Amino acid sequence: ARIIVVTSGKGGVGKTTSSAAIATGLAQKGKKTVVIDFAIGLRNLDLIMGCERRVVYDFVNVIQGDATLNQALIKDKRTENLYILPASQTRDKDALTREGVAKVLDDLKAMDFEFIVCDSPAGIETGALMALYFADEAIITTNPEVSSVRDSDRILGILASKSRRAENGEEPIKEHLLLTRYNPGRVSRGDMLSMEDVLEILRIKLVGVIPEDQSVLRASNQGEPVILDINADAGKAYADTVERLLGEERPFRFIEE
Amino acid sequence: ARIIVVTSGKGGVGKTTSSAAIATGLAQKGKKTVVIDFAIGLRNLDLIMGCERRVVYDFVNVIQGDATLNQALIKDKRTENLYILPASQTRDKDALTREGVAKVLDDLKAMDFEFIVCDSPAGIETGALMALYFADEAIITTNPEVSSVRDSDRILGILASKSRRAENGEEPIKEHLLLTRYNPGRVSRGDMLSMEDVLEILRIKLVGVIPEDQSVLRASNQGEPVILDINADAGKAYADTVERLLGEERPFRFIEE
Ligand SMILES: Nc1ncnc2c1ncn2[C@@H]1O[C@H](COP(=O)(O)OP(=O)(O)OP(=O)(O)O)[C@@H](O)[C@H]1O
Ligand SMILES: Nc1ncnc2c1ncn2[C@@H]1O[C@H](COP(=O)(O)OP(=O)(O)OP(=O)(O)O)[C@@H](O)[C@H]1O
Ligand SMILES: [Mg+2]
Ligand SMILES: [Mg+2]
Repeated sequence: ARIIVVTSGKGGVGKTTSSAAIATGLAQKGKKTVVIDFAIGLRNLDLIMGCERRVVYDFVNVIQGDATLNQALIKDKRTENLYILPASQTRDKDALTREGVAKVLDDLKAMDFEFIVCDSPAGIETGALMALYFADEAIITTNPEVSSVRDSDRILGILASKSRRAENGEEPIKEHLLLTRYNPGRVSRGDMLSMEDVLEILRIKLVGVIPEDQSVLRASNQGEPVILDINADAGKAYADTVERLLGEERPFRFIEE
Repeated sequence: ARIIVVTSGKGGVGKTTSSAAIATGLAQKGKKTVVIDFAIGLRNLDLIMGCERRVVYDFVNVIQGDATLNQALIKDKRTENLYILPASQTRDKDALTREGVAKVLDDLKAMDFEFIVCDSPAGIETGALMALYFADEAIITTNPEVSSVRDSDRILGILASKSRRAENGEEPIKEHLLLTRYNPGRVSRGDMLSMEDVLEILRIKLVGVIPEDQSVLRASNQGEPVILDINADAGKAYADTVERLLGEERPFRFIEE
């Protein structure tokens, strides 16, 4: 029911990190969840969730009738009710079609997935447009830096004009701001925008703030989404985010020096 | 004569940082240089070079006959023989055409530019393909992490199959590896791939290693390409890179802790 795109425009801000962590948190809360790699050509989700060697069929194979969801969905290694739909290594802009994508989303809804997390590619070309097109909600992943922040602002424009909902005048895509790689030291020395600074500029509700954290690269190398590291500030920050996404309120930690 | 694309596939590895720095180093060595923003419509090069307020016309305006190069080219603020061709804020995948782009490149060659540095968008969709299509050389911008490194490998495949040169069997695009955000501490603790590790995997000649450096965000905020900061390891690393690009050999510093 809740299709959430993880987007940014700006490259390398942490979309996939966030997609893996958030999808895992949701599933840990009992919500049946699939996280989908929309980053066709340059797949990465399966590496981050550490299910690489179980990749048999992909998003494109399914669209193209070469495999069913049942064949393509990978059951997560660590967390119940979590599934992964990996991206094709093929490059082919049209490979993902609106019609195909739409059908996949209908089919997953039909498997009673509560949450469908869509890991977007960078940019605002067709790759990222596809990823957000059918979104109900959007997580704008933003580093507290001018460029990330500008690109995020632009992404908002696109959310409000080139999504299905914005083209058919339905309720607009719900917008969540997720600040990532927040370095409070750097912020007090005036090189990064404060949480507040960014909020003034973007003007959407903050869903999370993920501290800059050495545990994230470690999580990646292990193929273990950081949230599974219970001692990691970044992990806790993601658990908090998942709480906010589910209606609970939580104070924002790891934002002070 | 030397058209060099700065590419990566992987988002946020530092293509624009590198483009600005390298383009500036070349011009500083007396080589007439233009650096072009291919990242339409998430433009960023003009921010990094700090010429934002002088943006009048862009890459698309020129293609579309709405302006000439002379009207669109921005003369750099600090460095002689350096010019900037900013990207359009418009979003339109076709906005840049092969025919248009090709013509622009011919015209710049005609203004006797020795170096044409092309700042690529992330990904391997049409944005990045356009950026590398007419390349003579390619700077593969890579963070010493598994994903960056994988995507860089993939970029190489694309360089050797979907560039003009690879489609007409001309001399292949010359491949330069540029390791960025190299954190020697992290590397010795086994979280980042050593310079050597990456070299085994990518297998192209190293042109530079840019240390992780707080000066880079400072450079960006200032709009002063980091190479102009003479006290910055990152800047020195870029000056070294420019030396290597021009045939000189230099040992790789800031790689040890
Ligand atoms: N909280 C954090 N602390 C430290 N490093 C982080 C954090 N979040 C992300 N990173 C780093 O940022 C880089 C990009 O992460 P990730 O691949 O998730 O970003 P992305 O936006 O999905 O990238 P792309 O644009 O290629 O899709 C990685 O090097 C990751 O380690
Ligand atoms: N040597 C470095 N030290 C510290 N930070 C760096 C370094 N190089 C790049 N960065 C940081 O990495 C992030 C991305 O930089 P940049 O925008 O130049 O990369 P990019 O590949 O052009 O991104 P995109 O994929 O959006 O085009 C920025 O936060 C920048 O400050
Ligand atoms: Mg990603
Ligand atoms: Mg860039």
